[PDB]
Amino acid sequence: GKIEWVRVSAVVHSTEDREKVGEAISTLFPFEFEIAVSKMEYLEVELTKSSEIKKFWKNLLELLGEQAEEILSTLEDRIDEQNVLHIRIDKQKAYLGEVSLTSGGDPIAVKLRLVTYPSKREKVIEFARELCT
Amino acid sequence: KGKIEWVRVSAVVHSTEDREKVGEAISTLFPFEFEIAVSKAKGHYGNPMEYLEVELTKSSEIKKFWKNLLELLGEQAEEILSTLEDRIDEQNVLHIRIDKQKAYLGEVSLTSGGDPIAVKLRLVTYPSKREKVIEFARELCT
Amino acid sequence: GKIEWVRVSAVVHSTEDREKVGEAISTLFPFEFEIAVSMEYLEVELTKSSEIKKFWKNLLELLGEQAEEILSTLEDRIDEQNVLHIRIDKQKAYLGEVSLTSGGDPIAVKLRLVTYPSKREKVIEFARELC
Amino acid sequence: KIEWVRVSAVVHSTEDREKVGEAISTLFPFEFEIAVSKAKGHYGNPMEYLEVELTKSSEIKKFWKNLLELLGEQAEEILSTLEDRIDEQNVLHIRIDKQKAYLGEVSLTSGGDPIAVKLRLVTYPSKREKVIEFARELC
Repeated sequence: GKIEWVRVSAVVHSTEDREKVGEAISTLFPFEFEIAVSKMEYLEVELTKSSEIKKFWKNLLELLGEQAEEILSTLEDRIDEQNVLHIRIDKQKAYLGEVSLTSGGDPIAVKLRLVTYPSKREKVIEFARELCT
Repeated sequence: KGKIEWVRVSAVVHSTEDREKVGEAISTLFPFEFEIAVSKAKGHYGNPMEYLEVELTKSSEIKKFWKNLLELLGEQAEEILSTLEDRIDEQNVLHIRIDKQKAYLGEVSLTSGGDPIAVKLRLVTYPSKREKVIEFARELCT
Repeated sequence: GKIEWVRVSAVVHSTEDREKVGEAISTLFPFEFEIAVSMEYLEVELTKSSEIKKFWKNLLELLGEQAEEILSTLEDRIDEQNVLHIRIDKQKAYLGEVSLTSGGDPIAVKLRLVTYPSKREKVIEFARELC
Repeated sequence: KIEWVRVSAVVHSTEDREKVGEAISTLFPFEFEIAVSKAKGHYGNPMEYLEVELTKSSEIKKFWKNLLELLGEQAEEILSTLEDRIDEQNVLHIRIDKQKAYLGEVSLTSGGDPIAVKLRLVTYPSKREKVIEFARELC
């Protein structure tokens, strides 16, 4: 299958500095991207060019390191009924340049749309196994 | 691509007005059963006002309702299309006001009049961009 | 100088309750009167000087301070056939208050003035009759 | 009381900043200053920002009264939506039609390029309904 798209987002609170929440986000990009600011506001990034998607991903696994193995263990609970694989990153650490997973409720959300032929949960789960490695 | 998070349909009832008569001009816009919240407050001047709002939050209704509205409105939907940029505010809400009177008589007509039936529709897209938004709204005019 | 007549008209849109419209018109009649039903219009006309006189009195009474505003603009309110115009808040009227309104849905109140002859000069003077 | 009043507007590459400023004039019954700057538009294009700030209740109150006056029966539309025009920073938003403003007329606008008119609403007991009701007061 393939990765239809990649969506990265985060939330900015009243006591939070937007530029800072965006700096935390730029930590997940090895190339230029664009952030969309909306209104408590949202910072939203998207990836459609397969090149960038493919390049973003390989880079994310590289920066995750050993944590890339913990995704695998959870692929089943991470992928939803719309075949979107969800990966929660630590906002604060990312700000500090570090890429790490988090179970917290205010993470930098990374979402990937998976497409298999056809979209069979057993296929998507496997495409992701191969993917996270 | 995107969705209409919600839909709000409202009108005002003046001292000389009949709630039931108005509630009817409201229903002209609906092809299915619906509720109607009723608030009260002092109008622009000091006159006691009555507010009537109908909000659709079930995708189901939203879409059937929007298909209908477009159905009824018909040939004016092209005007909605050429004037999109002046109907959608910076909060991504699409605004459509109908002639309250012609409505009472089951006729949907866009109006610039001072006392119409306001129809807002929140449109949401990813990313949330004026661009992605206007593109979506332009689609809604199926 | 006399008031030939006095007629008070109002309108009722599809969404309006014709009765509530009329209960707002009666706010200016200190006596019996009938409504001529012609959206639809509602009219009333006074021909007896008594009523025409009772109407004008009670009118300025209710307007109060506002009676001075009219007193300001006669040349304008007075039309060609020496007919004087007063439009008032239909909404406040229904509540029981007379207020001139620039609004676009008033309760029009006009009355023809008659001078001898109806010279636009002496007519305006008679119009300023206010006290 | 009303903390501050700020009237801003945007200028696109193909627009005349003089014309845009004139349209802002339509809103003032007294002399004012326009503070220029740079920005991005809804489509990400290089824009010029024009803002006017009022702090003196003198000018403030005079402004609001006039504004309300010019608006006329249109203020009924504001009141029926009062909640939305109010953000969590307690600012009252009244969005004015730029083009009509330029043609010297004051009207509301539902589009995405108005002449923004914001108001910092302050209630001694400072709450949601506190300001929301205070808004009504300005009628």
